[PDB]
Amino acid sequence: DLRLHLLLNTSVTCNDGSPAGYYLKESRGSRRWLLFLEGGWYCFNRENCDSRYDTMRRLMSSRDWPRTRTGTGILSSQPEENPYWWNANMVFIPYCSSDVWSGASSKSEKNEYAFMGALIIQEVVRELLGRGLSGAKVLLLAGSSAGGTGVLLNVDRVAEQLEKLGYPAIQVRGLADSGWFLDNKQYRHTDCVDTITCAPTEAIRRGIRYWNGVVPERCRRQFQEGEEWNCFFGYKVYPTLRSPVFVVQWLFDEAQLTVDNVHLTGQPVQEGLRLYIQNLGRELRHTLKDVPASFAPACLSHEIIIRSHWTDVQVKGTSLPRALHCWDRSLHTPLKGCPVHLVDSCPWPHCNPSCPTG
Ligand SMILES: *[C@@H]1O[C@H](CO)[C@@H](O)[C@H](O)[C@H]1NC(C)=O
Ligand SMILES: O=C(O)[C@@H]1CCN(c2ccccc2)C1
Repeated sequence: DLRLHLLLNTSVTCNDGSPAGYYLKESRGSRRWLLFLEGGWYCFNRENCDSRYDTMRRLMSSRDWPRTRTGTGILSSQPEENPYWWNANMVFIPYCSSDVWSGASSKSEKNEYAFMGALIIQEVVRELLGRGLSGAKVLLLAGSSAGGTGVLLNVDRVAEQLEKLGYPAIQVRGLADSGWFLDNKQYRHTDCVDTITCAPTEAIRRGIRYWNGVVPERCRRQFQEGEEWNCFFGYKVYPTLRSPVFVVQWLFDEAQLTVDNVHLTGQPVQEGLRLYIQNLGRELRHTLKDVPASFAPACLSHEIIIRSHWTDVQVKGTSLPRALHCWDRSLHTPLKGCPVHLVDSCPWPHCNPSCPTG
């Protein structure tokens, strides 16, 4: 249902220099726009992006992008699959910058790759205005995993872009899915080699210099020069944002456990690992105590909002599509039977019976 449009500005490129783009399915009756940021980890050094270019080149190049994409989950136009925003204008921005959407550089005779993730977002927004976005009432910038962190990094930058362009009426909002990470200690130590096993703290420290990534303004002014890597972590950057942001985060995100060098696959879970996993879930719940619009089930899973069965998980008897709807009403204090702060308290993966089974 979603049609590919490569960016008309040819200089806003993927990692290999091929043009970036976006998939679009218009809904001319609706004033609502969903711009989804794809995820897909990252690469924080040259001789490791090359490995990514060999087996994950679709995340670094638009050469072989399909002309058409199917909208799933919150990007679906069917009420059965998306009871929340099925009538909205759908935009899927493919992740081809490998920079957690923070780059604003350009490939040259001194850089192998281009990291323009932040420039991709603003250019898509720029080119969407002439295709109906100028009439929008709500622009919800959503994303999963790396895209979810990209939302936190870019939602204020999009709001200010629409304001400088002369669109004060467009309410820019954020939906950050599975991009709320902790810079915690690993369960077992590894050296930072390879993307999936490197500790979260050291991954971003290496990455942000390598991509020359940018961070939201007020967050940069708190941590200042050399410490902007702090702003890639939700519990640090979220208090500095001005746009309304809904946070969706599994309490036991598989990617968070991966960068922590945790592998729940074999029966014996010793008391040391049990303590680590329980403390991890406790710490994540604590970072969300002051996030008024949040959805955090106690599940071991990865991503939600573009999975076809995202309507099934419940926290305290409320599904995410309903929680997202109550969030809409809050922005039209607590509502009558329409909760927006939904954080599980039980301390072990799958203690919520509605957790995804597979
Ligand atoms: C295209 O995007 C690049 C990257 O930011 C920018 O420098 C350039 O001014 C843009 N060109 C046009 C015509 O918008
Ligand atoms: O699943 C993914 O896309 C990646 C897993 C680790 N990520 C991350 C870590 C720390 C800060 C921000 C992002 C994003």
